[PDB]
Formats: sequence, structure tokens, C-alpha cells
Amino acid sequence: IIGGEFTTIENQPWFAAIYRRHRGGSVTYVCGGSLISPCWVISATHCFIDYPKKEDYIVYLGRSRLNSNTQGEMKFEVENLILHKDYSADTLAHHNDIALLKIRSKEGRCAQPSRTIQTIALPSMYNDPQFGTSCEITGFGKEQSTDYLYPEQLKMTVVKLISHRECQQPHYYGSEVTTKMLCAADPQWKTDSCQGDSGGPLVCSLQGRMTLTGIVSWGRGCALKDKPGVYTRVSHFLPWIRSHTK
Ligand SMILES: NC(N)=NC(=O)c1nc(Cl)c(N2CCCCCC2)nc1N
Repeated sequence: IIGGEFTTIENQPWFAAIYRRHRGGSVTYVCGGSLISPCWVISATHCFIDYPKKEDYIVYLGRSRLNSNTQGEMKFEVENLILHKDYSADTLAHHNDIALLKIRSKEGRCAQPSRTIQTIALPSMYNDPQFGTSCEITGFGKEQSTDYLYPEQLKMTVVKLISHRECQQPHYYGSEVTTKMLCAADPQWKTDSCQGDSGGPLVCSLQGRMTLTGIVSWGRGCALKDKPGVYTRVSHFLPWIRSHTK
């Protein structure tokens, strides 16, 4: 997250932190995700496509810091890793960039909701907030494009939804943005998602309900003028989500 504010997991208690264990034994951060039911975290396929073995992954819930434990956190193995079969990637765009992780603890339990661990509601089909609506994004991604390190502390910021018309202009992304994607950005381009925020939640208030409107997917650089963040449009994937979680 470029700009924004530090936060703790109580403010985004559906946020999932996904790590990978290497053959060398070291564990590194991969991507964010969101808890949508006790046994299911939703994320982005591009996060796992290179290393699609479920066994290598670890998922934390209720975690506010990257490399230290947070009181109350839960740790899970990945029982199922479900990538979207129509995934594809260009040199920038990721299409159908959506994945599901079924989580299971070493005792064989799913998540237990708490003050730091809660599910996020899915949107109604094809039901998105109007352009110009303010939504929240959350992650452990870079604070500056030129940073080597990720922040130790969780961050969040606010971005406004951009119309498909505006995002499809040639100076923005042209055809790279599709109707299965949403764009969002700051009017001054001063705050944004970045590398390491992929898979994390774009949350909007819809009806009167915090709702998972998007999943961080891609962008050309971060917080660059005329280059919004691009998000998988969750309201266009409900049958896929339901089919793979039921
Ligand atoms: N919102 C904006 N502007 N960007 C992003 O969200 C974003 N930006 C980048 Cl550079 C990124 N990378 C960079 C390497 C290629 C893809 C994987 C990780 N992932 C993102 N999700």
C-alpha cells in the first residue's frame, strides 16, 4: 500500500496473510486474501501459479504483522488450492485472476471467528457501487515502488472506483481492462495498491454492508498518474465461487 495509514487486523478482520515455505526451510510472504467462510479464503491465481503445490503454503488469520506473531492469530495448512481454469496473463493484465484456498489447521479445524477473525460478505451478482464510490484496500505490499522490503505492519487506504469508460481510455489501460475487472484510484494518484498487495480485499459499503467488491490483481507500477489499480470484479464470479465452495 502506497500512502494510506497503518492499521491492525481488527479493522479488516477478514484479511488473510498467505506465505510459502521454501525447500531451504525459509518462509516468505506471498499475497493477501479474504476470509469468505470459515473454511475458505479467496485470493488471486497469479499468486500461486508458479508454485501450485498446496503443501507449500501457510495461511494466517488474525495477523497484523508480517514477521511476528499477533495475539489471537490462527495458522492453517491449505487443504485445497483452486486456481481459475481460464486464468491468463499478458505482459500486464491478469484475466480471471481469482483463487480459492480451503484452509485446515493441524488439528483439522477451520477458522473460529473472534474480534480479529471475521468473514466478509460477497456482493450480489452484477451489483457494484457506482463510479466515484470510496472503497478500502488492505495489505502488506510495498509502501513505495522502489522499496525492497515489505512493511512489517498491515496497511490500508481508500481509493475511488473508476468507470470502465475512463479506465479503458488509451492513456489508461485500453482493452487490458475487461468487464470482469474494476479499476480504482486516488484523484491525486497519491495512494494505491502495489506489489505484495495482490490477492487482498477491495471492500465497499453496498446496501448497508461491507462487501468484497474486488481482489487486488494488477497495475502498471504503483500510484502512477493515469494507471489505476485493477481488481478482479468479484460480482462477476459468484457461480465460480459457489461451485468451488459448495
Ligand atoms: N495498483 C497498482 N498500481 N498496482 C498493483 O496493484 C500491482 N502492482 C504491481 Cl507492480 C504488482 N506486481 C509487480 C510484478 C507483476 C505482477 C505481480 C506483482 N502487483 C500489483 N498488484
